[PDB]
Amino acid sequence: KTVVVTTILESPYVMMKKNHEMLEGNERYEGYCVDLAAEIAKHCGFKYKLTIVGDGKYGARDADTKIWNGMVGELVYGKADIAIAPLTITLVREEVIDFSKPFMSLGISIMIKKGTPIESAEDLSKQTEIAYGTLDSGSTKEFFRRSKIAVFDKMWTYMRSAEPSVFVRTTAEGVARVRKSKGKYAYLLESTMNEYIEQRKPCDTMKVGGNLDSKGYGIATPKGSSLGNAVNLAVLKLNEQGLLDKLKNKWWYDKGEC
Ligand SMILES: Cc1onc(O)c1C[C@H](N)C(=O)O
Ligand SMILES: [Zn+2]
Repeated sequence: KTVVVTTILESPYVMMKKNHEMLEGNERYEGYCVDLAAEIAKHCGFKYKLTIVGDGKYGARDADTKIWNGMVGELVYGKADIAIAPLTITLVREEVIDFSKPFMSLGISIMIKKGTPIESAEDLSKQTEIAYGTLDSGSTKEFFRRSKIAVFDKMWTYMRSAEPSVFVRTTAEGVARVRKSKGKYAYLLESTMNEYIEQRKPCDTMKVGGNLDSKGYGIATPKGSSLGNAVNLAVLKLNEQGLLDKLKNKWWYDKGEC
């Protein structure tokens, strides 16, 4: 009956409202994905319940365990009916779950502390004083692990062996590390997140260089779900009406602190 939506606490997609302890259910959250979930549900005609993914991950398959974690896992093992989050459409994920056409276009980018002498991925690969890493259990880490292009392969070789670990559990952890490391740590994350953080106080970070790739976020459902068709049509309809652009402007720039 009520559609269980799995999502992740990642600003500005899903965040706890200031007054959340005094609110119930869906009303406890706010953000781009909260606004989008309400719209997808209206257009598809279903009631839903937002739930935060238990392990706080996007989703990756464990080598040997072979078990999918994160939001992807919630869909794969039937714990959730749909995932509405900044979840990247990738080949390994699409082999186990279905994705709508993209609701947001983005690419991996570099985040630096203002003043850091780095202008590109090539710059990072060619040096060692400035450490750099990515988020764990996601599409960004897999991009570097599977890349056959020289610069990225060199970056992966360094990242996989760096000590202490250059990988972080959450985006907020990556941003804090950039902010606290005096220019000695750069963070590789999706352009969407980079652009968002660039507009938040203390306004000390910035996106440098172009995107390393081009991809998109999709609304995900278990393979063969009855919801897939309507959800994809809803995403296409909402993008064409300008809603997705209005939502990005609202959560990224209208509320910008810089
Ligand atoms: C958001 C975000 O920003 N940088 C990232 O790697 C991610 C996670 C990425 N969207 C995923 O699906 O794994
Ligand atoms: Zn609508």
